Amino acid sequence: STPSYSLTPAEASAVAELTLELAAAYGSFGDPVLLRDLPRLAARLPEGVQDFLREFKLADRHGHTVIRGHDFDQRRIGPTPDHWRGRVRPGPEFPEELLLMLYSALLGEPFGWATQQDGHLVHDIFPIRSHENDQLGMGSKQLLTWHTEDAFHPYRSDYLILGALRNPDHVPTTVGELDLSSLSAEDIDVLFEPRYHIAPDESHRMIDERPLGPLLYGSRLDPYMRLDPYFTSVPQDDTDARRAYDALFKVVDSGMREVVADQGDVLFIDNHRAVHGRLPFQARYDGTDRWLKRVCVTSDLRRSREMRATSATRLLG
Amino acid sequence: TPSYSLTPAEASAVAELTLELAAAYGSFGDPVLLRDLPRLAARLPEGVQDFLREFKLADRHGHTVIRGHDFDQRRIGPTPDHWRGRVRPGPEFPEELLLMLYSALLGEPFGWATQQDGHLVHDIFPIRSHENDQLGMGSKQLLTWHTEDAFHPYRSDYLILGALRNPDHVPTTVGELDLSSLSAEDIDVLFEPRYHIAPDESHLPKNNTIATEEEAARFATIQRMIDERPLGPLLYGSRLDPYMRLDPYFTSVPQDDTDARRAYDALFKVVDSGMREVVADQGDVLFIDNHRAVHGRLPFQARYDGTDRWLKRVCVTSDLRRSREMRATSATRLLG
Ligand SMILES: O=C(O)CCC(=O)C(=O)O
Ligand SMILES: O=C(O)CCC(=O)C(=O)O
Ligand SMILES: [Fe+3]
Ligand SMILES: [Fe+3]
Ligand SMILES: [Fe+3]
Ligand SMILES: [Fe+3]
Repeated sequence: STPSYSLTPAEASAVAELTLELAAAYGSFGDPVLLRDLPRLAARLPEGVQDFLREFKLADRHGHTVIRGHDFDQRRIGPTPDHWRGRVRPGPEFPEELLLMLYSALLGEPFGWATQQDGHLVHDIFPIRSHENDQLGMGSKQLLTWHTEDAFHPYRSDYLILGALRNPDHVPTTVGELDLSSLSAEDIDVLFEPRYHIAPDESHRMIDERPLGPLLYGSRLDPYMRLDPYFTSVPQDDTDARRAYDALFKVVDSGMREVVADQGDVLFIDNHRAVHGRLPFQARYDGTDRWLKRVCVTSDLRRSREMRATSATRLLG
Repeated sequence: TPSYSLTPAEASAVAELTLELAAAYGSFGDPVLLRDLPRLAARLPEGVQDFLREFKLADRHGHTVIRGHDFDQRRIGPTPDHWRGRVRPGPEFPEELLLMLYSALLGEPFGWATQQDGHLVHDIFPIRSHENDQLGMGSKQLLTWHTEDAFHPYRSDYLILGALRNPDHVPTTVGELDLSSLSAEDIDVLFEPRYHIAPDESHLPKNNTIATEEEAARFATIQRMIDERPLGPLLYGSRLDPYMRLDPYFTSVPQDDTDARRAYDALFKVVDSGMREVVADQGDVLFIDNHRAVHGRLPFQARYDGTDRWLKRVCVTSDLRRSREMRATSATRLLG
C-alpha cells in the first residue's frame, strides 16, 4: 500500500556510526559549517537509503514513506524529558537530530520558525504535563484533527520528517491522502479556484495576512492540497464552493489511516500530498514516554526571504 | 565577484569522473541518471562542492565562475552546424554530464517541451540560418540583456553556462543591481505591483484553439496573465538586498504612472551602466543567479566551419514541484 525501506543490520550500523562521528565532529546545529556541509555529509549515508528517498521525492506519488530499522541507542538517548525549555542543546540524542537533518538535506533545506521551540531547527514531540489538555505538539490527552502543516502560509513546509526515538505504546500518527475518484470533475474545478479563506494559527513587521485562496492545486488529475478544516471557511454566498469543500472533506476524512512510527522509524510526510494528525494517548510522565524529533523541509529556502531576518537564517519570523 | 580556479589535480579529477559517468550511463534518457545526479555530484572535488554551496547559501553575488576545467578538444570534436539531427549522446556527453552534476548541487535541472527537442542541456552555437535572429543560435545580432523568462512564475532560479570553446573570447554580459545608486523612494515603487511584464508568446500555443482539455489547463495560468495583464513588481525579497526580474523588451510601465516611470528609468540606468563582460572561455563554467543578475551576449562573427563558440546550458529550478500545473506528468522535467 505505501512503499517503505527496511534497513539491514549493516545499514543500521553504518547510519548509527555516521551520526556518532558527525555529532563528535560538529558543535551543535549552531555551527553554520554543519548546515553548509549537510548535503555532502548526507551523501555518506548508505546508497540504498539515498536512492530510496530520492525515488520518493521524484516520484511525487505517495503522501508518506518510512525508513525502518534504525539503531537508536536507548541508553545513550536517555529518559524522555519533562519539557523542551531550559533543556541544554545539544543533548545525548544529538546523533538522531543530526540524522534527521541529513535526511532533510536529501529532500530540500531544513528550516524552522523563530518563535517556535526557541527557534530550534529540530523540534521535540513529547507529552508535557502542563501542556497536557491543549491540542498542540507537546500534548497527550487530545487531538482528532488532521491538517496540512501551516496550510495558511505561503512558505509552509514542503515535507515533514518525524523520527521516533521511542513509541512504547504504538501511538499512531494519522495520515491521509486524496482519493480523487469519489470527487466530481466539477467540484475539483471549484476547489482549484481562489474561493476559500484559510486563517492563520495563534502561533506565529509584515503580515500579510490578506487574500482568499484555493484548497487544491498542481495537476487537476492528481492534485496537491492545502487543508486545515479548523481554520478554513467559505463566504456564505458561495454555495458551489461550500458544496465542493464538503465533498473534499468527506473524501479526505474517510480515507485517514493510522501510521505508527515505532522506535527506529523515520516517517516522511509530503505536505502537499497528505494531511496528518495525532491521536490521543495516556502519557506516563515517568521518562519513558513517546518521543519524536521533527524537522520541517523547504524545497526553496529563497522563496521565504521576505519573512527571514537575514539571508543566512533558516528561521521564519 | 568570487570565482574558483581548479588546480590541475582538481581538473583531472573532474575530467576522469565525467568520462567514467559518460561510460556508465546511456544518455539523459536514462531516468536512473537523473535520480543519481545529486549523489554523483558528491563525487566532485570537495573544494568545488564547498564553493558552490557557499555561493548558493550566501544569496549575495549574482554570478560566479569555476575556471580551468579540462575539456579535451580532440574528443569533443567540431562545433555542429545544427542542434537538430545530431547523434545522441554526442562525444561531448562528459561535459553535458558535468553541467548536470553542477545543476544537482544547485537544485533540479528542468527544460521546456518545445525548446531543442526537450533536451535538458541546450546547445549555444551559431547556426547560419539563424544569423539574422536575436537568439541563442545567433551571432551577428546583439542579444540584449535580460532576466531569463522574467514574466514566468516558474522561471529558472539559476542558469549554468559551460564553454566547450570560445576561440574569439565572445563575452556573456552579466549585470547585477547596485542598490546604493537608487533612492529609497524609487526602491519602494519598484517593490509595488505597478509594472506589466508580458509573456513571451513562444512559450504558449498562441492558438486560442482547444487541442484537448489537458493541454489548456497546462497553459491556463500564463493565458490568464495575457488576458488580465496583472501588474507586478520588478524588485522583491528583501528591501535591503532585493531580487529583481527585468526584461526591458517585455516590460510595460503604464503611461499615467509617473512615479513608476521615474523608478524604472533609474533602475534601467543602474542595471545598464553596471553591465560587465564575462568571457566564458574554454573550460569555464559560468553560474548565473536568475534572481540577482541579468545576462546577454554581444554580437560576433561566425565562421560556420566547425570552429565556432560552443556553450552548453542547463536551467535550474529550486522547486520542481511548484511548476506541476505546467508539466504533463509528475516525472517530466519539461514545462509545456
Ligand atoms: O506527533 C505526531 O505524530 C505528529 C504531530 C504533528 O502534527 C506535527 O508534528 O506536525
Ligand atoms: O550565449 C550566451 O553567452 C548567453 C545566451 C543566453 O542568453 C542564454 O543562454 O540564456
Ligand atoms: Fe502537524
Ligand atoms: Fe504552524
Ligand atoms: Fe538568456
Ligand atoms: Fe523563454
